[PDB]
Amino acid sequence: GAMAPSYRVKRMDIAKNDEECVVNAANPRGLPGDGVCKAVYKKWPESFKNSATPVGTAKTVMCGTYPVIHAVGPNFSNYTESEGDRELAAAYREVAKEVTRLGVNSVAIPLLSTGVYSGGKDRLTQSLNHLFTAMDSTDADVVIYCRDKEWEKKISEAIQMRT
Ligand SMILES: COCC(=O)Nc1ccc(O)cc1
Ligand SMILES: [Cl-]
Ligand SMILES: [Cl-]
Ligand SMILES: [Cl-]
Repeated sequence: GAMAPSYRVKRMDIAKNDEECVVNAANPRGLPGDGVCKAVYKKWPESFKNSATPVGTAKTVMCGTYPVIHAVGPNFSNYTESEGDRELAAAYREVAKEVTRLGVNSVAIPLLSTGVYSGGKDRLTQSLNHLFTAMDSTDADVVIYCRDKEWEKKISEAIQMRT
């Protein structure tokens, strides 16, 4: 575990992370995809061998010794708000199981279902609160990656508001 487990947020490409493992915002079919998934595919393409996994689950594939945790958030275009909310919470619980199993002291994590799986809605708070619900019982340092300047501010505020 980390001596004093923390949450941080950085606004940059998660492919450039400084953590012991990464969470991919994956699709269920293990395809290169778009956004974070495409960045992950470019950086760690070896980790897409048999990475397909259902919605609401996480599947870890090693790129060398570097773990890539493929977490499949729901596409809110396809799910009802109720069912999508349940699957989004479930994907994060599976990330927390994998982070724990791996014994890492840090993890880089994007906000699941906030980009092209958002169904055109702002899901920062929904996705971040499911992240916290799952990750709060873990002792890894968590570094959340985002690209938008206003999202960085809002994630940073949410982290600071609970310290
Ligand atoms: C069951 O754990 C498998 C594993 O490889 N874990 C791991 C631990 C630390 C690290 O920095 C990278 C990976
Ligand atoms: Cl960058
Ligand atoms: Cl997304
Ligand atoms: Cl963002």
